[PDB]
Amino acid sequence: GAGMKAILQLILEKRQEFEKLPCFEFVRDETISPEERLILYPCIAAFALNFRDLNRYDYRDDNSSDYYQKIINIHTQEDAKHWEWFLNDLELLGFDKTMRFSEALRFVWSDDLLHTRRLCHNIAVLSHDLEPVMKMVVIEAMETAGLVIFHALAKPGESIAKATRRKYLYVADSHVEVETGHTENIITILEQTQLSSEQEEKAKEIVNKVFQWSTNLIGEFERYVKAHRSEKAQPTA
Amino acid sequence: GMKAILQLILEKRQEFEKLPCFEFVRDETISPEERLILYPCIAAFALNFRDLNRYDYRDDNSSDYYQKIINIHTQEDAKHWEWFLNDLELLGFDKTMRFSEALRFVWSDDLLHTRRLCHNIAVLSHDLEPVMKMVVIEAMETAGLVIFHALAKPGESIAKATRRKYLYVADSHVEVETGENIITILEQTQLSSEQEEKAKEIVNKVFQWSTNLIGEFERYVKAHRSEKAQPTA
Ligand SMILES: N[C@@H](Cc1c[nH]c2ccccc12)C(=O)O
Ligand SMILES: N[C@@H](Cc1c[nH]c2ccccc12)C(=O)O
Ligand SMILES: [Fe+2]
Ligand SMILES: [Fe+2]
Ligand code: NI
Ligand code: NI
Ligand code: NI
Ligand code: NI
Ligand code: NI
Repeated sequence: GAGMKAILQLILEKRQEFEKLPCFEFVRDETISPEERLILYPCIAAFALNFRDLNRYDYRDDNSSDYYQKIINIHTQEDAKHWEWFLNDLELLGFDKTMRFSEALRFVWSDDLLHTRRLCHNIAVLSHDLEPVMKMVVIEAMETAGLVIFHALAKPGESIAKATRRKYLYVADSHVEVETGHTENIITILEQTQLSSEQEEKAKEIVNKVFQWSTNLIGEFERYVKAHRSEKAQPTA
Repeated sequence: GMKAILQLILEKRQEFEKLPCFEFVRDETISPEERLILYPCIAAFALNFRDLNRYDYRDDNSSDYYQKIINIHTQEDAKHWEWFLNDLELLGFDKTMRFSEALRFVWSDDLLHTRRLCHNIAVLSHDLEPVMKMVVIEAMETAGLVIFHALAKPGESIAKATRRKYLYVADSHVEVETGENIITILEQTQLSSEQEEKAKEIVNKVFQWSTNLIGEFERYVKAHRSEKAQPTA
């Protein structure tokens, strides 16, 4: 229908806005050392394990016989493994520092990482009463934002991986490629689905919110970078 | 109506109070440092509870009478996370560790129910009218008073033995938590049939999620029997 085609087109329009945010200009700027462009990496601590939990406990319904939910379960199973990759690159980048337990807690629950820490919370709340087809729209919008972020972060990440001869897993092309997926992708199923008028309206609200919340997270990354521009990652060769 | 909902909260409290974790915590034949082995588990909850109170309960864009008094109470409850960080240091649990060891601790599969308690309350609360939010908050505060009445027993024993001011596992926390109140307003309120059935669901959920957290605290103590508090004189 024109319903589903309007939804997928809205995700494209939001993606095109989202790709142009200042953070991503900065992350992509090869005239700044990759070490300085990845100074935002530790901020991901407020999101990456929350995302694991979103996939394990909010998206997944192991019991459902529903066609759409079974496809979600398969995809979420894989997407919930990426937090280990985050902790891998956290160490390689020199950001796995020894600190007091309270300093780690005060960092994650920083007022400067509120939108970062609440992105998966907001998605869980949006998703609580959605039928599987509508969760698929949530996941497609959220994955579209994710691919923009990690396509950008993989640029300095692959520069450091090549130079230090270390295998990066999270800020790395392998993450982008595995995430994109190539049994069927959600975007294939969505292209074969028609939405009611209510569903079409709910899908608009979903795409708008997922992109607004993702932009709020990126906003906090930009302000963290501004506060740390004299600092850099310290990868070991 | 309400009377039935206030009576279920007291029934749930009397059941909750009997959990094996609370018998362990109140056992004065066990050193208080051993009974507060569970204290660092509170890291997965205390700052989430701050956020629940700042962001999920509170609505700074409402004019409703019930929502106004909620906002007031959530203001005070949102300050106790600093007391948690105070007592963490006093008990010798503010350990130097890798950032990743802190993250792997809070996001432990053994603290799933502890970490998801506030999340579960936010999902439960997000579409509730304010009177029903008051029911969530009253049940939650009833469960919290059982826990902190028990924790303050070994807390105040260490506080006196070491002459340090404890703030979280301490009588002062139990006293300000308790001290117009929400219960006053609920006693004077008439629940429709539909609100009555939902208030029942809220009170059952708040106490089941709280029991699940307490279960994880008990399993933690058994899996870390060495890692007793190390307060200093
Ligand atoms: N790929 C990310 C998850 C992710 C999906 N969508 C996002 C949007 C914003 C930030 C992160 C994400 C990870 O493995 O952790
Ligand atoms: N008083 C607790 C909060 C609390 C209320 N109800 C609870 C139930 C379980 C655990 C904690 C709580 C604090 O300041 O952190
Ligand atoms: Fe990922
Ligand atoms: Fe409290
Ligand atoms: Ni996938
Ligand atoms: Ni392939
Ligand atoms: Ni109060
Ligand atoms: Ni809702
Ligand atoms: Ni352990």
